[PDB]
Amino acid sequence: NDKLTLWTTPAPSPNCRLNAEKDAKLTLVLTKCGSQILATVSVLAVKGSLAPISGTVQSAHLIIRFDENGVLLNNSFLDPEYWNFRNGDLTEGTAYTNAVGFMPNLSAYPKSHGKTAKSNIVSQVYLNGDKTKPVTLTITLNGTQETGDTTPSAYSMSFSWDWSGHNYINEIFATSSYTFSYIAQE
Amino acid sequence: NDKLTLWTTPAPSPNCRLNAEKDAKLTLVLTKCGSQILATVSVLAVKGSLAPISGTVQSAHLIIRFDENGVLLNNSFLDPEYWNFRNGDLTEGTAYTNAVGFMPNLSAYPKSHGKTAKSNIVSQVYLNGDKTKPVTLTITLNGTQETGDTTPSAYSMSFSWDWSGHNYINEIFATSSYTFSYIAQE
Amino acid sequence: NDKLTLWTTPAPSPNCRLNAEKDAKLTLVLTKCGSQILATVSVLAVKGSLAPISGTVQSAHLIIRFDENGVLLNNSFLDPEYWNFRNGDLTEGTAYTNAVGFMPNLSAYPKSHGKTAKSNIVSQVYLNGDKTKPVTLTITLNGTQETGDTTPSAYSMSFSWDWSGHNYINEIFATSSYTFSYIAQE
Repeated sequence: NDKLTLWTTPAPSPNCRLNAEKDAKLTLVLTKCGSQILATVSVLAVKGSLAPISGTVQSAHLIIRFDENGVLLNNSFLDPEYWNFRNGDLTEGTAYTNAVGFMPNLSAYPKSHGKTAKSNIVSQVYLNGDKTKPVTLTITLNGTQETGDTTPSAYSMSFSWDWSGHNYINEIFATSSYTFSYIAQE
Repeated sequence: NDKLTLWTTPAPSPNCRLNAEKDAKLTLVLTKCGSQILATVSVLAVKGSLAPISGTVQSAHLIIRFDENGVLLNNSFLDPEYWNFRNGDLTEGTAYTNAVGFMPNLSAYPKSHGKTAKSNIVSQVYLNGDKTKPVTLTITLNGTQETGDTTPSAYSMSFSWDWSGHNYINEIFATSSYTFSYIAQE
Repeated sequence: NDKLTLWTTPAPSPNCRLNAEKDAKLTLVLTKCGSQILATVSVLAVKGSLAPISGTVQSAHLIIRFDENGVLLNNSFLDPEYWNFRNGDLTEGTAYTNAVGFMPNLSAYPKSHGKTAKSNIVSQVYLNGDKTKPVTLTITLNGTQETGDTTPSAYSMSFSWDWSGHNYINEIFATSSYTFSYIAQE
């Protein structure tokens, strides 16, 4: 919907940093179905060590941090330009000021409790949609674990892709789409 | 819902062609949750080479094609009789004329881009719901790839089940239920 | 939502019996999206043979039974105290009398047909959210299979976790969160 969908738009421009600024295209759509958020995620590297995959990396990580109002923190690895409520296949003209209804519930997934089993959704996605090339995806809710002397978030969602033990050298890091849901804050 | 649910009904009669006309029962329910469609799919072969599985087949495929209005194309492998909006545990008496809101988004999954990682959802389902008998399911959105000199679709959803490397000879091809979501066209 | 969400609350107290009374915390949220119910489930053992896992058990099972009105049967392995419609991060003050809209559809998943492939959703969850410790989860809808001379249910949902072949002795039985959907009765 419009106010019920917070997304990166369906076909985003490079909008996130896996290793270098805007080195990847993250497609993330959060659809509010009341108490739970229905999400679909996919990622594609466009430059750097993941395009194509080199021998120095066997995982990629992205941490999205939000303030108490569900707004992206200033030093976000996800570019804020096209992260907004939906309007057709694009986004609202003006930046949202509140998206708490899309945030991961703090009672279900307490802050810093990323080690807690429940705060993690773990599954396999596939490189280039190829069934013979599995990649483990671990989604952690409100795990954050602030990077020492930095600015703390109220909420966070982290994506961790791991292909340890596989030789995908020279393949472009691109994953199949994956669906998951989580309990909303309100 | 009624207009928010497009389905095969919950307990369909043979309604699709995996190899021969009406040789399988496809249960597919598309529930519209605004920007995303929540879906559940299951299939069961009722006759032919998949009931029971013989030695000449190690995969099964079904391609559903729709026109610009989200209506099934005339030569559909899915029988149109019970493919309609919901009414209780059955379908509306009259054939729908528009279901674009249930179609896979053309910006997220551009036509012919079935090779694109993002247009694919890949996971494992289980034969007869048995954890020891995995079957890989690859769902491709708007991949279509028109069969040469034929009639082109505006949208498509294809299901590909593969059990290469497994000996399921003499087992009936029937899968466990699987949930997935995708970005809607509107 | 409120009346569209039937849950255990997001951070429940010990509320279910895997082996002994209240030996586990089951977090189960059922969100109604019309024709389908979107669900997220997670479990954590707090005492007994699963906290930590001993050598006499390689699986855990929980069967939730409901009457014709979608109300928990009296001898429920799930404690009824905090199983109700949502109100913030808690539950309605008074016990619900009808939740048929959250029950698994009897046409899609006929009673006693738990052996039927379609009535089963099978996937892998991970112990302590650790990708190296898979646990198979089999969810069976309306399988029930009444325990001989007892009281029969109109609907049921059973969860079966199995780690046969793995040595998780001394690990606490706690799983990552998992999302699934099923066709609602109405």
